[PDB]
Amino acid sequence: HTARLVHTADLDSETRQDIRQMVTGAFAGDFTETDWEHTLGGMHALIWHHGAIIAHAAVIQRRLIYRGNALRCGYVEGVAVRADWRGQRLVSALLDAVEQVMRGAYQLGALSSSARARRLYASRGWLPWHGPTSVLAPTGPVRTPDDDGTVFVLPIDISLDTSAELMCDWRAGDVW
Amino acid sequence: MHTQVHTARLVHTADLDSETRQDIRQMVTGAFAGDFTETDWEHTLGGMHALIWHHGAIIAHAAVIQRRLIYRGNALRCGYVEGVAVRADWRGQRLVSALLDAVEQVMRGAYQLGALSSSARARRLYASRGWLPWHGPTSVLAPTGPVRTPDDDGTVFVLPIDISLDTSAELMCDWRAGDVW
Ligand SMILES: CC(C)(COP(=O)(O)OP(=O)(O)OC[C@H]1O[C@@H](n2cnc3c(N)ncnc32)[C@H](O)[C@@H]1OP(=O)(O)O)[C@@H](O)C(=O)NCCC(=O)NCCS
Ligand SMILES: CC(C)(COP(=O)(O)OP(=O)(O)OC[C@H]1O[C@@H](n2cnc3c(N)ncnc32)[C@H](O)[C@@H]1OP(=O)(O)O)[C@@H](O)C(=O)NCCC(=O)NCCS
Ligand SMILES: NC[C@H]1O[C@H](O[C@H]2[C@H](O)[C@@H](O[C@H]3O[C@H](CO)[C@@H](O)[C@H](N)[C@H]3O)[C@H](N)C[C@@H]2N)[C@H](N)C[C@@H]1O
Ligand SMILES: NC[C@H]1O[C@H](O[C@H]2[C@H](O)[C@@H](O[C@H]3O[C@H](CO)[C@@H](O)[C@H](N)[C@H]3O)[C@H](N)C[C@@H]2N)[C@H](N)C[C@@H]1O
Ligand SMILES: Nc1ncnc2c1ncn2[C@@H]1O[C@H](COP(=O)(O)OP(=O)(O)O)[C@@H](OP(=O)(O)O)[C@H]1O
Repeated sequence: HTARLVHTADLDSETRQDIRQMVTGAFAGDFTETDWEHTLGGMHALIWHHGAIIAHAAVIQRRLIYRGNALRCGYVEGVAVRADWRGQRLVSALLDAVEQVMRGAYQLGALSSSARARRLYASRGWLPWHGPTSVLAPTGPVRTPDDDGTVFVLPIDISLDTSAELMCDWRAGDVW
Repeated sequence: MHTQVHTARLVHTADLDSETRQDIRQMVTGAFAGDFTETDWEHTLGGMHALIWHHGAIIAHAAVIQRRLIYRGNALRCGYVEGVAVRADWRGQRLVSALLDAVEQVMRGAYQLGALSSSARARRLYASRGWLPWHGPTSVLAPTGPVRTPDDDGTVFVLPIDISLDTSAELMCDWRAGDVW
C-alpha cells in the first residue's frame, strides 16, 4: 500500500466523515471532539482498500518554541489503522507520507505518542523529548507535566538539544 | 474540462519542486518593492500556495498557512494569508480575484476563519468580497505573555466560516519571528 496526501480543504464531505469515523473507532472511543479538531487544517495521508479508508495520519502546522525561536513544525495527529488491517505495517506507509511532508515544508516534525507506539517512532529516527514540556497559554508559559515523556521530534534542518525546554502553542483540549 | 487557464492551482509547500519554489520567492519578493524580508518568506511556508501560471512562470501567488488566533480565550483554527502578489506586468486584470477564489475555498474547506493583514491599497479589494475589517485592538501571545501590536491595528481582515465573531473585540495572534501579523 502507498498513502495519498490530501489537504483538509480537498476532502469531500463523505470522505471527511469516513476519516472521522475510522479514526474514532480505531481509538476505541478515546478520541474527542477536540482531538478531531486538532487533525484538521493540514495534509491527510490516507490509505484506501476498495473504496474504504483503512489508514490515516494528519500533519498540521504549528509553532514549537525551542531556545527562543518559534520553529515551523509539522505536528502529527490522528494516526490510526483500522483494526482488521493492523499488523501489516500500514502505519509505515502513512509515516513515509507524513515524513515526506516534513522534509519538504517544516523545520521539524513532532507528535505525542502512546507508550505503545514509541518503538515505532523511535525505529524511524524520531527522538523522545527528555526536557520539560510546556505550552504558551494565554496567561503565559505553563508546564505540561502530564505530557512529559510522550513527545517525539523529527529534526529536519536542525540539530536539537532534546533535554532543553520545548513549548508548544496554545489550543483547546490536549495541547500536545 | 476546459484548459484551466489562469485558474489558481493549490500546491502544498512540500510539493513545490525547487525551480517553482525559487520562481515564487523571486516573484513575490519583487512584487513587494523591497518590503519582503527573509522572515516574511518563511511566513509563506508550510501550507497551501495558490498559484497562477502563464507560459511556465508564476504570475500570481497567495499562500494560506495554518495558525491560531485567540478570540475570547478560544484558539480559533485560522487560515492566514501570506505573500499575496500579482507580477507587475499582469496587474489590473483581476488575477488577485482568481487567487482569492482559491484562498477562500481553502478557508471554507479547512478553517474556522481566514485572516490577513492588508496593505492600505488592498483593503477595498478584501472588503468587496465580504472579508470583515477587524476594528478591535490587536495583540500577540508572545513568550512573555500577551502584548499589544498597535502598529497592526486597522490592518487586519477576517473571513468567518460559519462562526460569529464580534469584530470589535480583542484579537490575539500566536507568536512567530518577524511581523507577527
Ligand atoms: C498504532 C497503529 C497505528 C499501528 O498500526 P499498524 O499498521 O498495525 O502497525 P504495525 O503493522 O507496524 O504493527 C505494530 C505493532 O502492533 C501490534 N499488532 C500486530 N498485529 C496486531 C493486530 N492484528 N491487532 C492489533 N495490534 C497488532 C504488534 O505489537 C506490532 O509489532 P510488530 O510489527 O513488531 O510485530 C495501530 O495499532 C492503531 O491504529 N492503533 C490505535 C490508534 C493509535 O493508538 N494510534 C497511534 C497514535 S500515536
Ligand atoms: C494587490 C495586488 C495583489 C492586486 O492584484 P491585481 O490582480 O492587480 O488586482 P486588480 O486587478 O483587482 O487591481 C487592483 C487595483 O490596482 C490598480 N491597478 C490597475 N492596474 C495596475 C497596474 N498595472 N499596476 C499597479 N496597480 C494597478 C487599480 O487601482 C485597481 O483597482 P480597480 O480594479 O478598482 O481599478 C497587486 O497590486 C500586487 O501584487 N501588489 C504588490 C504586493 C502587495 O501589496 N500585495 C497585497 C497583499 S495584502
Ligand atoms: N486521545 C487521542 C490522541 O492520542 C494520541 O495523542 C495523545 C497521547 O496519547 C497522550 O498520552 C496519554 O495517553 C497515553 C496512551 O494511552 C499514555 O501512554 C501517556 N503517558 C498519556 O499522557 C498525550 N497525553 C496527549 C496526546 N494528544 C495521538 N497522537 C493523537 C490522538 O488525538
Ligand atoms: N512586508 C511584507 C508583507 O506585507 C503584507 O503584510 C504586512 C502588512 O502590509 C503590514 O502593514 C503595514 O504596512 C502597510 C503598507 O503596506 C500599511 O498600510 C499598514 N498601516 C502597516 O501597519 C503589517 N504591519 C504586517 C504585515 N505582515 C502582506 N500581507 C504579507 C507580506 O509578507
Ligand atoms: N494581457 C497581458 N498583459 C501582460 N503580458 C501579456 C498579456 N497578454 C499577453 N502577454 C504576454 O506578452 C507576450 C506576447 O503574448 P503572446 O504569447 O500571446 O504572443 P503571440 O500570440 O504573438 O505569440 C507573452 O510573454 P512571454 O513572451 O514573456 O511569455 C505573453 O505572456
